[PDB]
Amino acid sequence: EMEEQFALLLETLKNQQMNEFRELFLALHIYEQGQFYQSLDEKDRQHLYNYLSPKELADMFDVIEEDNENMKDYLAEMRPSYAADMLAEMYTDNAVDLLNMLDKSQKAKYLSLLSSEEAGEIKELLHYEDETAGAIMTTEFVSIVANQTVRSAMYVLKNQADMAETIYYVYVVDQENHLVGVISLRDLIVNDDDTLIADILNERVISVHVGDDQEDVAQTIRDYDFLAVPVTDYDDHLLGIVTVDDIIDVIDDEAAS
Amino acid sequence: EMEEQFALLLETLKNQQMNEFRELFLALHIYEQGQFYQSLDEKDRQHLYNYLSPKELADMFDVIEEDNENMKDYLAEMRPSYAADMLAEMYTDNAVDLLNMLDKSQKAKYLSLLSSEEAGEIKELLHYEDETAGAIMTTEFVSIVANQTVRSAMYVLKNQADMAETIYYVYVVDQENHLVGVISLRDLIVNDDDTLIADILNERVISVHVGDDQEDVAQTIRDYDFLAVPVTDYDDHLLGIVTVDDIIDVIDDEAA
Ligand SMILES: [Mg+2]
Ligand SMILES: [Mg+2]
Ligand SMILES: [Mg+2]
Ligand SMILES: [Mg+2]
Ligand SMILES: [Mg+2]
Ligand SMILES: [Mg+2]
Ligand SMILES: [Mg+2]
Ligand SMILES: [Mg+2]
Ligand SMILES: [Mg+2]
Ligand SMILES: [Mg+2]
Repeated sequence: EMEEQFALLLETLKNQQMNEFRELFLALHIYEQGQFYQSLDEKDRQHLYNYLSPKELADMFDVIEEDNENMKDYLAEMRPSYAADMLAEMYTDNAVDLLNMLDKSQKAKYLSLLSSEEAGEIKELLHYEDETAGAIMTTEFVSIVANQTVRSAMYVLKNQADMAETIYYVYVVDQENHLVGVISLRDLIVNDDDTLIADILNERVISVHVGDDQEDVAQTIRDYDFLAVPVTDYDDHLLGIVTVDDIIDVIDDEAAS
Repeated sequence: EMEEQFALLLETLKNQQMNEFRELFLALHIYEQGQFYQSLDEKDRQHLYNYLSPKELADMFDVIEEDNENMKDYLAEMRPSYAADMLAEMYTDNAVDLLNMLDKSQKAKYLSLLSSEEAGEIKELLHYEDETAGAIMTTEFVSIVANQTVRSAMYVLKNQADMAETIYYVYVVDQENHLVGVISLRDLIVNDDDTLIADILNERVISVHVGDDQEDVAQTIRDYDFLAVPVTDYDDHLLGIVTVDDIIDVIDDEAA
């Protein structure tokens, strides 16, 4: 089981077998990657930073509990530049959370190490009040325009949607980024290449307001059985999405409360 | 906003304009369909049974919360054959849940009114002890074999879209139906149509056992952030899937 695999992994790590390590580590689901990593002593963590790129390390951090508390120093032991690149690769919702956990000093220092484009989304979402949709949503969603074909929509997905949180829902917006429709991937794939998105999209797209209370958001997810839900401002501008995996954590919090 | 839509609907009922009703009703998400239905009296409800086919009504009952002390009455007030056909169209996990909320007699009643095939999976999952994986899983999952092209896989996916519980995780089983791997529709979409499933499938497949406690299943879905999780027996035979939307109800239950 888990034990066996981790043991082999620890050995490739010590013997500094970079490629063997990478193959094994990267074969693990990001949650298992997190457990393995959270078991390592400070020495082995360092080696690990040498065999994984900031993007790869970010995939794992996305799921490590930011309240862990051993944060601060996980990031501290990292070369500031490396940490910053890693924060810039995590999903925005997770990045914002990490930052709000570090001491007020670290937060600005790491944030300072990022370019304008790298910190852009992180800076917007930091503004949202804790426990509101804006505070638990993320920016990596897929949006397209109506007067496009499925062939065209499907091209974005295949060659231009690697950064997206999820592609299982495709949101349709107009030029001003107004949310005007939605189409699930499962409805999309069964349509002809030439069909126009505008002809098969759903006009009754359900969304929440960026200032709504997480509990209300959770209720929407609970009622509609959605794996994600779009977030907008009063003007209906698509700002982000809240995913079911995070809502579960929210639900866990409300209960324990 | 929602109160208005419902008004235009209730109106098509008092007017008995089947076509107009169906176009407005079927435009709603099944949850809103459920609320509309649940706010009707005996007679508009009856009208609804006339304007909706069993599988259409099933699409809605799938999300109607059993334990609602009305199922007994909802099913009772509708034509036996109609109600039976509606059970056969609901997703298996939900059909089993509804049946177990009905009087031992009624359960037998509708059960007997179903063909061997219509009731197959229903009767299989009916024997699973309450609160175990088997008791909260469903059978409408998509499985494929490792030695085929992505194109072949996609072909199967499109055909299952309409019936499967979900097509976002595709399970790979062997000739004997042993769970050997898994691949997400997302990975399929970004791979070349020529690529062989066996070359891109994930070997480390996470699963749970039919007898596992729902709480443990809930924990697994919580940690791995899964939309669904496969269920097997001790011999690794893929028996079904437990989806995230249902695990949330489990979690609500486990809480207070
Ligand atoms: Mg977190
Ligand atoms: Mg947050
Ligand atoms: Mg639900
Ligand atoms: Mg959505
Ligand atoms: Mg998230
Ligand atoms: Mg139910
Ligand atoms: Mg229990
Ligand atoms: Mg059940
Ligand atoms: Mg989780
Ligand atoms: Mg279900």
